[PDB]
Amino acid sequence: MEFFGESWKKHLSGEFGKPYFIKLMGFVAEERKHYTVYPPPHQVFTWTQMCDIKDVKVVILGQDPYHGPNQAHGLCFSVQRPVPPPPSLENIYKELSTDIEDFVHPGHGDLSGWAKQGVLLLNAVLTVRAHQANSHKERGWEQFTDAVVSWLNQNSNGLVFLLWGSYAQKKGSAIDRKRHHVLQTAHPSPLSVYRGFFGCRHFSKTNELLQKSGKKPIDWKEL
DNA sequence: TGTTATCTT
DNA sequence: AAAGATACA
Repeated sequence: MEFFGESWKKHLSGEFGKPYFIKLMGFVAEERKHYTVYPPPHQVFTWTQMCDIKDVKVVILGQDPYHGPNQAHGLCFSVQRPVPPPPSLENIYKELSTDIEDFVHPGHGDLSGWAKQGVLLLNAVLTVRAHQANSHKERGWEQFTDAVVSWLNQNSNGLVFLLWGSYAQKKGSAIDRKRHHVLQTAHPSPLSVYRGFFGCRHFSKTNELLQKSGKKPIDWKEL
C-alpha cells in the first residue's frame, strides 16, 4: 500500500516521467513550504485507494478540492468525521433527498462509501492553496487528470461521467459521447447551484443508464 | 448568515 | 490575466 492504488499506478506511472509532472510535483512542494496546501501529501490521491481502476463505473468530477482546514481528503466533495458537510455537500444531499427516494441525510460528509462501489470522486485540479479557490489551476494538474479521463475513455465502456461546474466540464470534449454518458451541470456550490444543479436528477439518471447496461446501480445511501 | 461559481470586462 | 457584479443555508 501507499499513495496510489496499484491498478492506477499501472495506468498512470507513465505521467510520472513527463516534465509537466516533474514540474507540478515541484511546484506544490514550494507551496507547502510557504502556505498550507489542501489536501495533505498522503491524501492527494485517495481517489485511487477506493476501487480497482477497471471497476470504476461513475465519474463525479469537480472544480478543485475544499480549501478550509481538515476538509479536502482526496475524494471530491467528501469530508471526514468529525468535519461537517460544507455547503456544496449540504446542497448535494439536497438534490439526493428529492432525486432519490429512500435517501436521508447521512449525518456526516464522508463519501468513501460511494467510491467503493465504483464512483471516481475527482476534481480537475487536485491541490488548493488555503482559502483561495482554483488557486492551483493551470499548473499541470488538468493535464494529469486528463490522462485519467483519457484512460477510462479508452479502456472501459458505458461509463457515466458527471461534470460539475464550468471547470469540470472542460474534460468533456475528450470523452467519446457515444461510448460514454456525459451529464453536465452547474456546480453544487451555493454560488451556483440555482444555475441548474438543484433539479438535475444526475443521481437517478445515472442508475437508469447503469441498469440498461447490465451493470449494478450505485447504491447512494451506502455511505 | 457565506457561500468563494460564473459571466462579463 | 485577474477581478467586479451578480439564491438558499
